[PDB]
Amino acid sequence: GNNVVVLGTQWGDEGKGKIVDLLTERAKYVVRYQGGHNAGHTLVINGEKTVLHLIPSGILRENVTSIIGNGVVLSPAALMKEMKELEDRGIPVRERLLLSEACPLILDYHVALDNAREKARGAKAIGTTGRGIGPAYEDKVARRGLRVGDLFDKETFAEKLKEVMEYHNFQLVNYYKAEAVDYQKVLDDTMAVADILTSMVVDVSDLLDQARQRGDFVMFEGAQGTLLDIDHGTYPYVTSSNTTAGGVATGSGLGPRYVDYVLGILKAYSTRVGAGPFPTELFDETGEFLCKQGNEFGATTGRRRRTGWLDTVAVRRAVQLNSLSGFCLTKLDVLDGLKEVKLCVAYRMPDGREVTTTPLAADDWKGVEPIYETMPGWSESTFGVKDRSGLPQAALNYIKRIEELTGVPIDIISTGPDRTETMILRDPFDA
Amino acid sequence: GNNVVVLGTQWGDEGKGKIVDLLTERAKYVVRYQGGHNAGHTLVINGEKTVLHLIPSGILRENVTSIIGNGVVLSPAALMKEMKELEDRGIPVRERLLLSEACPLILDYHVALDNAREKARGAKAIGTTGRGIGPAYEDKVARRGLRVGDLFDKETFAEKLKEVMEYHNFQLVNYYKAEAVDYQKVLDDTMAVADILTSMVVDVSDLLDQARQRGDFVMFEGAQGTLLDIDHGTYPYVTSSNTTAGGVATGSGLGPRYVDYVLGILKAYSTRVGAGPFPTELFDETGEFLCKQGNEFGATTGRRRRTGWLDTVAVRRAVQLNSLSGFCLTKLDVLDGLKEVKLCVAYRMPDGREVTTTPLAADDWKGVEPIYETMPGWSESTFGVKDRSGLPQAALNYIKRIEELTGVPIDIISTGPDRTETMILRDPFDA
Ligand SMILES: Nc1nc2c(ncn2[C@@H]2O[C@H](COP(=O)(O)OP(=O)(O)O)[C@@H](O)[C@H]2O)c(=O)[nH]1
Ligand SMILES: Nc1nc2c(ncn2[C@@H]2O[C@H](COP(=O)(O)OP(=O)(O)O)[C@@H](O)[C@H]2O)c(=O)[nH]1
Ligand SMILES: O=P(O)(O)OC[C@H]1O[C@@H](n2cnc3c(SP(=O)(O)O)[nH+]cnc32)[C@H](O)[C@@H]1O
Ligand SMILES: O=P(O)(O)OC[C@H]1O[C@@H](n2cnc3c(SP(=O)(O)O)[nH+]cnc32)[C@H](O)[C@@H]1O
Ligand SMILES: O=CN(O)CC(=O)O
Ligand SMILES: O=CN(O)CC(=O)O
Ligand SMILES: [Mg+2]
Ligand SMILES: [Mg+2]
Repeated sequence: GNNVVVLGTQWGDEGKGKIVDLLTERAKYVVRYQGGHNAGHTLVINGEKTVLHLIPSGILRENVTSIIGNGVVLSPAALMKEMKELEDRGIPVRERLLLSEACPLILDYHVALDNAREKARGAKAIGTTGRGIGPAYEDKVARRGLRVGDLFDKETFAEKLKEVMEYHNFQLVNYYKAEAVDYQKVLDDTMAVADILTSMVVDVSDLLDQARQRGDFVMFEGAQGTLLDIDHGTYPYVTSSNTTAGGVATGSGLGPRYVDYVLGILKAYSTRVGAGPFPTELFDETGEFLCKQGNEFGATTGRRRRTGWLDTVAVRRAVQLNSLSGFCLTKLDVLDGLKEVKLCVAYRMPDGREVTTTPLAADDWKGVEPIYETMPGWSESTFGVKDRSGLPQAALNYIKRIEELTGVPIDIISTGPDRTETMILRDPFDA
Repeated sequence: GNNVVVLGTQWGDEGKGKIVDLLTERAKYVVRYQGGHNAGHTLVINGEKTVLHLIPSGILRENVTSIIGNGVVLSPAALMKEMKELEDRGIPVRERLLLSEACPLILDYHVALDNAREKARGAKAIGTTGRGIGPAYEDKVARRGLRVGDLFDKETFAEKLKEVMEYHNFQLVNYYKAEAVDYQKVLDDTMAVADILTSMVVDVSDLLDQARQRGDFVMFEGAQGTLLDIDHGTYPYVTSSNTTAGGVATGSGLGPRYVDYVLGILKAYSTRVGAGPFPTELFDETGEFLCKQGNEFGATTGRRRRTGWLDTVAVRRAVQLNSLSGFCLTKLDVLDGLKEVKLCVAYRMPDGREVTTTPLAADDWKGVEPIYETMPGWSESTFGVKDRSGLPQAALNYIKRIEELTGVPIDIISTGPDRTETMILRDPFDA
C-alpha cells in the first residue's frame, strides 16, 4: 500500500528506526505521530551509526520529506541539539524537516515536574526517561500547554508563558518542595530559536491529504511499543501517548480509511526498559546472553534492558489493536548458538486458569505465569544472512511457528544492524 | 460496511443521537469511544423523548448491545443516575450495558478542579460543561487516575484514592483557595456501587475483535464535534478528547483498517455552545430565527447555542481529518420560510488573502471573515417529509450545492426530531 505504518508490537526497541530507513528508499514523506525525544532509534549504514530521538528515521535520504506531526511533543532544546549535530555530518536537516504548528512544547518546567513526580512515587517509579513527556502531554489535555504556533506572536506568548509557569512553580516549590524554574531563562532559550522553529512550520493534515490525492508514498513511524499505549498498555507503567495504530490519525491528521498497510516490528526475543509487568522475563543466565549478545542497552538512557522470551499472548494482542497487515522479525541472529528456544503460548492465571488473552493493567498482571513451548535452536549462525536460503531449518521452523501462533505473515526478516543486512519477502508498498 | 462510525462534523449537536438510534435497527453492538456525560444526545420516538449523556443511543433496541469503551471517562454517579431513570421507563439497562475496565473514573474532585479552573481563567473561560472531563482526562495522561478495573480490589483502591485526592486537595485549597473534597465521602459513594459497575465490565477490544471475525454490525457513536478535537480543534476552546475518527481505535481498541464507513453528521446551519472562534456566527435577527425555530438550547447545560450560517471551509476540514465516506444532513426543515440562505465558501484573512483552508487554533482564527454565497430559500415547508420527492427545488438545490463544495455525498436527509422523519438515500451498512 501507499500509506504504510511501522510501529513496535511490544515494549519498544523492536527495531523500528532501522526498518523505517530501509523502507524509505521508495517513499516521499515519513511522519512521526507521537512521543517525544524519549524514543531512541538506531540506524546503521556501512557501520556509520546514527541515533535519532525526535527527528524521523527518514532524515538521511534526500528524496523523502520528514514531517513532525501534531501527535509529537516538541522540545525546542532537543531539536536544536539534534539538528546541529546532524548538519555537521553533511545532512541538511533544515532543507528537509517540516512540522506541525499544533505540536505542544516541552520546556524545562516539564522536565522539573516529570523528575519531581518520579521522586514523589519512590517505591513505585514508572522509570520514565526523564524527558518531561508526561507533563508536556498533561498540560496539553489540560488545555494550558504552549504549541509551536504560539511562538509566532512573541508579546502574546510571554503572557501565556508567564501564566503556566506561575502555576507550575507554585506546585514545584510548595508541593514537592523542589527548586523553581526561572521564567526569564525559559523565555530566552525559546525566543533564541522561535524563528528557526517557526520557519519549518507546515499544515500537515492538509499536505498529507495532498500527498494522497496523488498516491504519494507516506511512511508513518512509530515510537515506543504497543504495551506502552496509555489506554491499552500496562497502566500505569506506560507512555502518555497512543503508540498503537490509532495514534496515526490523531497525531498526524490523516483519515483512518487511508491506512493501507500496518507493519509491526517484532524483536524475536523480549526487552522492556523502565518498570512494570513482564511475564517471560529472564533473570537467569539466558537473560545475560540475550542482553550481552543483543547489545541491549537503552538508546536514550543507556539503561540496561530487561530481556526475556518472546511472548506470543502479548503479541496476539498487538495484532488485534493494531490490525497489523504484516510483521518484520528483527534480531533472529541474536539467537544463534542457543541449545533451544522457547516462546510464551498461554498464561496460567493466579487461580489456576490457563488463558491466552493478556490482562490489561499493571496490578491485574501481578500473579500470572508463562506456559512456554520449547524449540530446538541452532548452533549455525544467521548474522548478515540476506536470503531465506541461508537460514538453517531450526530458524525457519521458529519463524513459521510464530506465524502459526499469530496468523500474521513475516514479511521482513532482520539479521543484524546494518541497513543492508535484511531480508524482504514482501515489500509493504507494492503489497 | 460492517463497522460504521457516526460523529459530528462541526462543533457538536449536529444530530448524532437521532441517527445512531435510527441506524441501530440493523446493528449488533454500538460503541461509545470518547467523552463523558458532557455529550448531550436527544432521541425522539413517537413523541416520547430521551436524552442520554453517557449511555449510548442504542440503549432502547433490544437487539443491540451497548458498550462503553476505554475512550470514555466514566462517572459512577452519572451512570447510576441515568441507568435508574431509564429502567423506570421499562428499559432493562443492566441487561444490555457493558463497559471497559480501562475507563478512567470521574469523581467529585475532578468537578471541583474543572470548575475552580474555569474561575481561575475568568475573562478567558472555555465554557466547559462543568462535568470535570478535563481533569478526569489529565490525571489519565498524568498516569495517576483511577480506572474501572481498580474498583475490583477495595483495599488496594482506598490507598490509591487517598494518594490522588491528597495532591488534588493540596491544590484545591492552597492554590485556588477553594474548598476541599472529603475523601471519606468520595470513597463511600464509589464503594456504594463498585459491584454494579464491576459486573458490567468486559474485555471490549477483544469482543469487538470477535464481532468482526463474524461480520457483526457495529456502530461507533461520536461525542462532540470535529472542531472540538483536542489536537485538531480550535485550541484551547476544545474538549479533551479526540472526537475525530482516530478516537475510535484509541478509544475502543478496534484496529484502524476495520473502519468501513465513516458517516459525518451535518446540521444544515451552525451552532456552537461554549466559547471560541466562530466566523459565520449570526448576531442578528436571522440568528434568532435559526435558534428559535431549531430549538437550539444545550442538551446538557440548557445554555442557548450560538447559531450562524453553514461553514463549508470548516466542513471541508472534517471531511479530511475524518475520511468521511458520507454525510447525513440534519435540520433542513429548520430552514423553511427564509427569503434566502447563505453558506461560507472561503475565508478572507486579516491581511487580504482569500483562503479556503481553516486556521487551526483560537488566536489564529482571530481576524478571519466569511465570504458567503447566496441562495434562494423556500417558503414551502419540508418538516416531516420522508422522500426526496416532497422536497422543493430550492432545497434540493441547496443540497447538491453542499455536495459540490465538499465532494462528499448526502446519504441521509433529516427533516425533524422523530426517528421516523428521516430520508435514507443510502444505508451505510450495505454500502
Ligand atoms: N543484531 C541485530 N541488531 C539489530 C537488528 N535490527 C536492528 N538492530 C539493531 O538493534 C537495535 C534496536 O534498538 P532501537 O534502535 O532502540 O530500536 P527502536 O525502538 O525501533 O528505535 C539497534 O542497534 C539496531 O540498529 C537485527 O536484525 N540484528
Ligand atoms: N427539526 C429537527 N430537529 C432535529 C432533526 N434531527 C434531530 N433533531 C433534533 O435536534 C436536536 C439535536 O441536538 P442534540 O440531540 O444535542 O445532538 P447530538 O449532539 O448529536 O447529540 C435534538 O432535538 C434532535 O432530536 C431534524 O432533522 N430536524
Ligand atoms: O514517560 P516516558 O518517558 O515515555 O517513560 C515512561 C515509560 O516509557 C518507557 N519508554 C519511553 N520511551 C521508550 C522507548 S523509545 P523507542 O522504542 O521509540 O525507540 N523504549 C522503551 N521504553 C520507553 C520508559 O522506559 C518508561 O518505562
Ligand atoms: O470540557 P468540556 O466540558 O467538554 O467542554 C469544553 C467545551 O466542550 C464543549 N462541549 C462539550 N461537549 C459538548 C457537546 S455534547 P454532544 O455533541 O456529544 O451531544 N456539544 C457542544 N459543546 C460541547 C463545551 O461547550 C465547551 O465549549
Ligand atoms: O530507544 C529507546 N530507549 O530505550 C529509551 C530509553 O533508553 O530511555
Ligand atoms: O448536547 C450537548 N450539549 O450541548 C452539551 C451542553 O449543553 O453542555
Ligand atoms: Mg528505541
Ligand atoms: Mg448534543
